[PDB]
Parts: sequence; C-alpha cells; structure tokens
Amino acid sequence: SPQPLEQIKLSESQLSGRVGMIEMDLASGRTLTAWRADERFPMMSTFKVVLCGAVLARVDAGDEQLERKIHYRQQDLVDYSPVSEKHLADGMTVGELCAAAITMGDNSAANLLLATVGGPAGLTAFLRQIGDNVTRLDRWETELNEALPGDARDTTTPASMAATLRKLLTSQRLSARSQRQLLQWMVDDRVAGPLIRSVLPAGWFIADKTGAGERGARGIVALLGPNNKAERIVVIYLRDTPASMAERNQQIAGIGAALIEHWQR
Ligand SMILES: OC[C@H]1O[C@H](O[C@H]2[C@H](O)[C@@H](O)[C@H](OCCCCCCC3CCCCC3)O[C@@H]2CO)[C@H](O)[C@@H](O)[C@@H]1O
Ligand SMILES: *C(=O)/C=C/N[C@@H](C(=O)O)[C@](C)(COC(=O)CCCC(=O)O)S(=O)O
Repeated sequence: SPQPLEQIKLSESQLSGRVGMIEMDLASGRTLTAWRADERFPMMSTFKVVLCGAVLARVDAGDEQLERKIHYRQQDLVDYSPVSEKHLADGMTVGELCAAAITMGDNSAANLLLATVGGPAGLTAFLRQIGDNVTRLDRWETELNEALPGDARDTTTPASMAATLRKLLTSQRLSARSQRQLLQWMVDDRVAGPLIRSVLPAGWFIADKTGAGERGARGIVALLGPNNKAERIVVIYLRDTPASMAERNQQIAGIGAALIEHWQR
C-alpha cells in the first residue's frame, strides 16, 4: 500500500467522489493526517455515537437513567428496527436503546433517544455546549442521510467529529463510567466490527460506528491501534460518488491498510 495521503487521493480518483479524513491521537489530540478535514460531509448513522454522548450527559446530571424503560408503539417505528421491533410489548431501557442504535444500527432506537434529548435541535445545542460549533443535526431517522449535494443539514467535518468524539471519550466532560460505557458501545458494534476484525492483522484494536447514505455517502468513526490499544481516532467520510457499495467499502478499507502499513508518523 502507498502512504495514507497518497491512498486517500487514489480513492477520490477511483471513486470520482470527495473523501474527508482525520487521524488523531486519542490521548492528546495530535493530528497526524488531515484531508478535507474542514469540509462538510453527511454524518449518516455516525451521529448515533454523539447522540448517546448527550444521553450519558443527562444520566451524569441525574436527568436520565440508563435503566429507565421506555414504552413505544408500532407507529413510532421507522425503517430498520431489528431490535426495537421485538419489544413493542415490553419496551426497552434507555441503555438498551443506545446499545441497539450504536451496536445494531437500530433506527427507531435512535429516534426514541433523539426525542429524549430534545430532537435534532437539542442534540445540536448539546454539541454547541461541548464546543463543537460546526456539527449539526437537523432531521430524524431516516431522512437524515439523504445527502443532497450542497445541503448543510445533518453534516459534520472530519476535524469536528474527531474532536467531539475525543471530548466525549476522554475529556472528563462525561463521568468515568459514562466514558467507559460510550467506548464499550463502540467496541460492541455488530454492523461492521466483526467484519473489520476479520481483515485486521493480529494485534490491532478496533471500535467503530459506520454510516451510509445516498449519492455514495459512506463513513466511519473508529478507534484503531496496534498492541491492542485504542491509540488513534480515525474518521473517514465519502460523498458524491456513483460507486457501488462494495467499491466504497474497499476504498475505505484501503485507506485503513495504508494507515496500518505506515503507522509510525
Ligand atoms: O505489514 C502490515 C500488515 O500487512 C498486511 O495486513 C493487511 C491485511 O491483510 C488487510 O486485510 C488489511 O486491509 C485493511 C482492512 C481495514 C478494515 C477497515 C479499517 C477501518 C479502521 C479505522 C478507520 C479506517 C477504516 O490491510 C492490512 C495492511 O495492508 C498483512 O496481512 C499483515 O500480516 C501485516 O501485519
Ligand atoms: C446510517 O448510516 C443508516 C443508513 N442507512 C439506512 C437508512 O437510510 O436509514 C438504511 C435503511 C440501511 O440500513 C443500515 O445501514 C443499517 C444500519 C444503520 C446504522 O448503521 O446505524 S438505507 O437503505 O441505506
């Protein structure tokens, strides 16, 4: 594999789309690689990690409990609800909803949680409170990943998303238990985690949340590193490419391969 930046460029050439990428030390925030890092990209399902950061902040403040059971109706369900559709009779706890949203990609679970934090506007306000002045959520599942060209709704930048994830996971804005919980949800991803592990060399840590959208939109927010340590935050977004899902996945994996082969920078 070529160098990370060289691979990123090749991916844009091959996909005819824009790639946005940040690689950042988790402990310190040292930026190692930045490409279109201040450009906007649709967050897609990656917003679910920030959503559950807001939930945990409410738990820390005593305004929420992960134990609290929410009962909902079939009319509340949106497209793709593999866990929430199973609990119309008995409900789900707030913590179960975060687990379902982040680890199983459950969309109704995300919407239920979004309501508890005051909707897209409430989540955006939370982002402003932690000093993210760029990321914005405007819509609910499933409209939020429409990825219209030039539409600023439901977008982040690689730099903003990396910084925000670092804040939630490490900055002590969340309690120790809450930081640990958010991390464990990412470790437990079942949508892409097991697949990614299957292709990572021995010794590489992965935790992640992935997303997909229209017009080629695809993305991942990840913790990655050798010696089984979450050494770096890696955020990669793609937009405005007509390529197959397989090829978009392969190109992102190829950027990962370049990072792995050329880690010591
Ligand atoms: O010399 C470094 C390594 O080179 C290869 O490893 C390959 C591996 O066989 C391949 O499957 C992977 O694909 C990349 C898979 C990435 C999966 C997604 C990555 C995520 C992670 C965080 C955000 C970016 C995307 O690349 C590495 C590096 O070439 C060798 O197989 C391995 O023995 C060796 O230790
Ligand atoms: C998040 O990125 C979800 C995007 N795609 C879904 C959507 O538009 O709501 C689909 C319904 C596909 O479903 C999934 O990707 C399942 C996992 C969702 C997640 O990662 O949280 S649409 O057909 O693309």
